[PDB]
Amino acid sequence: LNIGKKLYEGKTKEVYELLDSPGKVLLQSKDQITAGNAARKNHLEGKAAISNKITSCIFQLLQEAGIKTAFTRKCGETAFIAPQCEMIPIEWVCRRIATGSFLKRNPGVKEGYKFYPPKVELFFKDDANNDPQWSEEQLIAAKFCFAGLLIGQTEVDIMSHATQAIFEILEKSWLPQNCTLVDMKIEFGVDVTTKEIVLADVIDNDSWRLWPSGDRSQQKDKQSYRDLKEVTPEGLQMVKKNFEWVAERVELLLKSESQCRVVVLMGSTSDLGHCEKIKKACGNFGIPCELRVTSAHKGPDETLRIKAEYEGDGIPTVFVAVAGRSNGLGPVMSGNTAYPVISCPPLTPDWGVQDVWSSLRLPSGLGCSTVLSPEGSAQFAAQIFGLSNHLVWSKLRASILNTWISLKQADKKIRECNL
Amino acid sequence: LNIGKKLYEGKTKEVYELLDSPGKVLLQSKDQITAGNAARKNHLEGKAAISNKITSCIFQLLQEAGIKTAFTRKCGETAFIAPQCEMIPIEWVCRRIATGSFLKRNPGVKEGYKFYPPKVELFFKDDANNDPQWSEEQLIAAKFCFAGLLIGQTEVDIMSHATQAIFEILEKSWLPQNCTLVDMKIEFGVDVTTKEIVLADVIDNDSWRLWPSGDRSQQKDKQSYRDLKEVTPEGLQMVKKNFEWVAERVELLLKSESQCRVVVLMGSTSDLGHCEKIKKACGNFGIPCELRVTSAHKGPDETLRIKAEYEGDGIPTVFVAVAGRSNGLGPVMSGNTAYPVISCPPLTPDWGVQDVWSSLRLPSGLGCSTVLSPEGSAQFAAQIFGLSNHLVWSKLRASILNTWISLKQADKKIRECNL
Ligand SMILES: Nc1c(C(=O)N[C@@H](CC(=O)O)C(=O)O)ncn1[C@@H]1O[C@H](COP(=O)(O)O)[C@@H](O)[C@H]1O
Ligand SMILES: Nc1c(C(=O)N[C@@H](CC(=O)O)C(=O)O)ncn1[C@@H]1O[C@H](COP(=O)(O)O)[C@@H](O)[C@H]1O
Ligand SMILES: Nc1c(C(=O)O)ncn1[C@@H]1O[C@H](COP(=O)(O)O)[C@@H](O)[C@H]1O
Ligand SMILES: Nc1c(C(=O)O)ncn1[C@@H]1O[C@H](COP(=O)(O)O)[C@@H](O)[C@H]1O
Repeated sequence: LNIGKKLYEGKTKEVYELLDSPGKVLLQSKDQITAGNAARKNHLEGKAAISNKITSCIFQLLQEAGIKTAFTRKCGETAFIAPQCEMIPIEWVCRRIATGSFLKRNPGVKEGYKFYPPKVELFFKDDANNDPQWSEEQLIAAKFCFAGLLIGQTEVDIMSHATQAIFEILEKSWLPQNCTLVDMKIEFGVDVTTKEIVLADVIDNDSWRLWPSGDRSQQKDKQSYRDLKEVTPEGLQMVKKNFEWVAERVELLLKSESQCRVVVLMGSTSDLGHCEKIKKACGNFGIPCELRVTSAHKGPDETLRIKAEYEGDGIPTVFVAVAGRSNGLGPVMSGNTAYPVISCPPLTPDWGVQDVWSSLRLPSGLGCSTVLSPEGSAQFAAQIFGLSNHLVWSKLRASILNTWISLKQADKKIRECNL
Repeated sequence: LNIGKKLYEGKTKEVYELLDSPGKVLLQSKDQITAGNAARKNHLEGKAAISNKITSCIFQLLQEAGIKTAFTRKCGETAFIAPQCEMIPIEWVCRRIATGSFLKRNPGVKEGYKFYPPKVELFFKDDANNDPQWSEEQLIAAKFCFAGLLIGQTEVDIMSHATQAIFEILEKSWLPQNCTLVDMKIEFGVDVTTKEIVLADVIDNDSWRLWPSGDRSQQKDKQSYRDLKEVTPEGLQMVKKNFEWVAERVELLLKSESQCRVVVLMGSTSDLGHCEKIKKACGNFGIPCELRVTSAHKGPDETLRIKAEYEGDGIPTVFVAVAGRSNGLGPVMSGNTAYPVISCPPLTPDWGVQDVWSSLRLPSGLGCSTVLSPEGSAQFAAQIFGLSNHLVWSKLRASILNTWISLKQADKKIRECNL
């Protein structure tokens, strides 16, 4: 592990070059806590390890969801390796609940006002003037350029949208711990190699407000330190316990709270290719997916026996019925299970206009849905599992963001042919 | 004209009761100009008449577009009659071009930054503290109640949307005079009788920034007075000329700059009812609409002769072809005029699925469009005329607003069944 020159030095972390690794850096956390732009600063033993653990869990969580993030791997108790970025000097805040500086800048608004959707604000990084709020108009007018990327309307719109998606994913991920994510701050950078804007710096207990059971008086974040009238060593021990409480629970955000399974039932092996597309698409959402062959018309006894094997082992299941021509498979399955059934018929333009009505017009007492896209049927099945599984939900949420970013990037490209 | 007690008294106008007229008031303008919350104040002869003329033209313009507005009629040189309202103490600003206080509150943004869509801001009315900017969150938290209407999320969303629509309509209306509407301020009230939020107070030369040829140095609005280092009587005469310049041109916003006509051609008198719906709908947009009877199949010589009568008199024309069954009327018309042709076939569920393809799949060199809704065909024809006629455009723009407000009101009603 061949460390090079000190590239940047902050109040709680240092970034070093790696002579062994082109375009990667090491972020070393420090045993230091700070607040405000006066002399609130303190040595706190174990803080480097707590900070590094939290940002390492959180970045792994966001990266595995599909959020583009400056994170390679954890690297000992107190550092992590990241792709080298040029930092954008903006603090991006997202709020679910109005507290803190939102109340100061908006007198009359009360503690607890809820933002639907979550509110995004920008602060320019400058300690000298205590990080003043900026409009999007101010950020665009600054004509910032980092690793050769000019930060214009498109880039500002992307960091704004991503800030909201990242908040939403962290908010959903803390929920199973009975913790309310109130707000957070993040920073983005331009990856010097890819030129992509990515989540960067760190996310740790300085980055957010976390209320157990949504109770402010139980705050576990750095606000406990900000709020001390006087820093005593008894005060610093409470703040340390709060950091430890977060650190003891953060790894559980990477844990699945619910098992998920899709079972694709096909009436014929000639539909196998259509079924492989559903299975592959389920893999993108981290949902195990099984293929089976059964015909409602030639083997209805066996259809019900197979159904029962999946009903009976306790694993929450979505069935996808793939039957061409007169689809009896979705209907018979739909009528005989309390679990959801999705018909995804392998329609073609020859007879598809005729065949689809066998999936759509069903007798009463049948919940059976229809999704024509095979990738769509997996996505629908993911949306069902996302109601009870934060990891699936997070991949769906990040996927909304990434698709939207792709449109922005494609419109930016085509906009050039208009000059 | 039986005047009653003085109800409110401001710096430039007074509101009186009308003993003869329940729920109506008289707004009397004054020969007074003011700026800021120090001693910039001056008698200016003819200002009452200039102010009253401008707000009377502008309110007539907005009201005839379909913007809900506290305006009954002009009432002498220096007053106008209005429905009685309880004023909402918010200054609603809309901007196309960043200047003025937008530059002070956003250092770094340059004179001339364009807002797409136009930017809406709120300022709380309070002279003591110089009208501080409010967030929507602050306005909602104030829980203001006027004529019994609680001002919540829905009401704030309506005033915000209406502010933008009113700006857009004034902006479009000034364009034919080569004047750039840069920004404006308006106020809304709750009509004490209807309980509807309506545009109120006044719109005059104090209300906006108007740049001839988009040149700031040619400003014709009250900014000319705000900007004087020292008020001299030579300075006040320039400001008076600027007010007179606006007053001499404002009546021209009520003038049509282009003639518009729809001609509905029907193959049979059995389709007349369908044609009456198009004609009535054209009336809603102030577009004259003629009905004619001609068959492409039984009288194609006559179809072309009628076409030529409308092509030949100089009046810009949209043709609507109404032919049931195999529509030959739209095609033959489309092929023989440079003017737009819209097929609006009187489809019914009996044979409509079969009949529509005769309007849709045309030989090359035919521009002919299809609009199934008869009210839709008039609206499409209005959208075409709105490219060259600000009065039509303004009715279409106000109609977007009003329809959106109707949805907000219907969602507010149905939301009650969920409690
Ligand atoms: N990370 C930071 C910072 C921050 O960088 N603070 C330093 C001060 C400084 O470095 O200048 C400190 O006092 O901790 N301030 C707020 N937040 C977070 O951002 C969201 C907004 O908080 P608000 O704007 O309401 O203070 C909440 O989640 C804070 O934890
Ligand atoms: N009507 C007013 C007022 C206004 O009420 N002003 C008074 C002062 C006062 O009464 O407190 C005056 O100085 O004229 N200030 C701005 N505007 C208009 O609102 C938009 C925003 O202007 P900005 O906020 O940039 O000054 C532009 O069109 C101004 O003409
Ligand atoms: N096509 C089927 C099947 C089946 O295929 O099992 N069972 C009932 N149906 C038909 O659906 C309509 C609605 O019937 P219900 O909603 O009362 O079951 C009827 O015409 C029935 O014969
Ligand atoms: N249906 C009509 C008429 C007409 O009705 O006058 N004129 C040409 N067509 C047909 O449209 C197709 C496209 O032809 P063009 O686009 O080259 O006119 C052809 O098959 C033609 O016979």
